[PDB]
Amino acid sequence: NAEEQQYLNLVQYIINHGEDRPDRTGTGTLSVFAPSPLKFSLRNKTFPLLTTKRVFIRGVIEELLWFIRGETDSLKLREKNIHIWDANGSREYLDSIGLTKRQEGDLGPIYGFQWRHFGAEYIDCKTNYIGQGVDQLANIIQKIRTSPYDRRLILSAWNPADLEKMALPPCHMFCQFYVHIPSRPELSCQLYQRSCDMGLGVPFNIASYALLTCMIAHVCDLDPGDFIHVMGDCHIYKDHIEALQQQLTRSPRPFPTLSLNRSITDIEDFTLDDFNIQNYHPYETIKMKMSI
Amino acid sequence: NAEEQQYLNLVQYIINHGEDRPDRTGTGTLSVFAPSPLKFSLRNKTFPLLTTKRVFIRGVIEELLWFIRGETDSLKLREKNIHIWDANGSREYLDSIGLTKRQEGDLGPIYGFQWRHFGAEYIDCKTNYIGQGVDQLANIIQKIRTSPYDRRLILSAWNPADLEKMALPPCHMFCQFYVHIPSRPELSCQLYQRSCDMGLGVPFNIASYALLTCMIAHVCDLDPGDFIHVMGDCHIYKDHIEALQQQLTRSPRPFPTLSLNRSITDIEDFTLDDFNIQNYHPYETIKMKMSI
Ligand SMILES: C#CCN(Cc1ccc2[nH]c(N)nc(=O)c2c1)c1ccc(C(=O)N[C@H](CCC(=O)O)C(=O)O)cc1
Ligand SMILES: O=c1ccn([C@H]2C[C@H](O)[C@@H](COP(=O)(O)O)O2)c(=O)[nH]1
Ligand SMILES: O=c1ccn([C@H]2C[C@H](O)[C@@H](COP(=O)(O)O)O2)c(=O)[nH]1
Repeated sequence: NAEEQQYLNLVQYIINHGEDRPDRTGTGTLSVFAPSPLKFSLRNKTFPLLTTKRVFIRGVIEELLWFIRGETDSLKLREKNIHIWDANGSREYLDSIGLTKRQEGDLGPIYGFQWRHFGAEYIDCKTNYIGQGVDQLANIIQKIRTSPYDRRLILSAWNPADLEKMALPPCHMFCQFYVHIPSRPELSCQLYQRSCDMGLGVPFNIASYALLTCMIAHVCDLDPGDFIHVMGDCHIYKDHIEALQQQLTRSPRPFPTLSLNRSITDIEDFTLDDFNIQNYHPYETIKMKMSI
Repeated sequence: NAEEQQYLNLVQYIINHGEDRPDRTGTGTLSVFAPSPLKFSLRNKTFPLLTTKRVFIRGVIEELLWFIRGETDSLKLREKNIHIWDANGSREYLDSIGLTKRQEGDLGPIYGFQWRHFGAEYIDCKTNYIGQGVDQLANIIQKIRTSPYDRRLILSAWNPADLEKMALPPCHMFCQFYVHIPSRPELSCQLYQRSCDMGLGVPFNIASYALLTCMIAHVCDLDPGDFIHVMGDCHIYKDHIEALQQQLTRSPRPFPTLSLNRSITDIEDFTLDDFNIQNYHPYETIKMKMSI
């Protein structure tokens, strides 16, 4: 796209200029710190769903809703045919990180929970946290309506006071919304990702947050502006270096568009069905492994 | 410089592509959201202390130590003759924001307190919080000491659960550290600043974090790498426009240098005299009016 390309070039930079870092998850990876952020116009309904490799947008949409509901149980993504949180939730893994009395499938006070109940005291993923902690999302929405120029529209998942309790620390830790009014519309979003996995990570989150912006934009009666991905520890797994170059030689197809609704009116009232993506023409999928 | 010059461009870019916006503090501005982050090298003892305008380095130093100590009382900073917090702590401001039962000078759970006592239950800037909350700064130094390639070296002041109790929401909300070991050194730092005042702010913060970075690198035996300033709502106050083209025309003098200590080894044991800044050759100073 020149959008997705800009991303590809980064997939090459981290390769021809990456850094050999011994990885804690125990794996060989190349990495670059704080490279130049990736921008994606969200205009004309365009949705930045990378074409150079089938992205699991089905899990993306499903996981975002899981986030907004403030749910922290992987079992719920399992009940919907999504196993992206099975590992960091395996009874085995919980133990490795000391969470032994924590029941399986309970990811701790991750993303969503912080999004809607920040300060709230976490205690089991099956409890109802209505009224507890601070609801960033609701606030963000409320503000954008009230006074849209606010410079404090911050959605975060990074709670240092609740880290150990988490099955995995907030990877994409927070984002700041901004709305430029014409000379009203243009809801932009710049998020900060501390650790970025270009192969499976970045793409998924690009779409993940592009929707977020679209959803919140939609509900606030705004147009999505652009989306800029800011990354810190950007990295690539060696066991994929080759499975990235063949991709790099691939020509990026134009991004599809996203059509929200049929007057869905709540944000907390979105369903897999209320999201419509048209003209997605990606290349042949590639089984992406990883590490933990 | 081209370091400072890059900054200068950004200042003109805002003037040319800036957006007329109603400022909350009250007075008019021009803002650009998500501009390309400024990088500054700390390589070879260089210190990004802008030269096209005298910078309150002393203000900068005293305030960092103040931060580190986890102090939240402006009065302290006043006993040292700094007045940068006298406003947002004035009796008149506190009430405008509702903290009508807050004794003047009590900024609340801001930067410092969050850095060393995050989870802690703040209450009165004269109380002893020793061992309360999460001591991010301490945990960061430590992880860097043990496992330096940690993708989780985050220091943040943004606590959604405390924002109201604060005299002002964190501006330079957070930063992640990263260390590139050779074939060890390089302690680079990337901070996200939701609201950047290219006028006074940014410059002051480039120094503020440039030092924090050096300082920590110092106690970890590492050498600094570079500094990356990422910014959200980057802007300018009209009442300083004409006041900028004048500066936009000055030729940036090369940055001075920073040599820390005499083996100060803790980050908790620093003082003005431990900071020697060789070769700071800025142009005369420019009186700029804030905006509460
Ligand atoms: C960064 C930061 C923290 N801050 C705090 C802080 C608090 C409220 C604000 N409010 C507004 N409207 N804009 C700001 O940028 C701002 C900054 C100077 C004062 C304060 C901060 C100054 O006066 N700096 C001197 C000039 C005056 C002097 O010599 O004393 C300088 O030259 O640096 C930064 C710089
Ligand atoms: O949305 C996500 C979630 C996880 N990760 C990756 C980043 C790192 O490779 C590892 C997390 O590292 P630490 O939690 O140890 O910091 O998982 C991503 O890239 N994107
Ligand atoms: O280091 C700093 C401290 C904050 N400010 C400014 C930014 C805004 O001018 C104001 C904060 O705007 P609010 O989001 O608080 O309204 O304080 C800076 O630019 N730099």
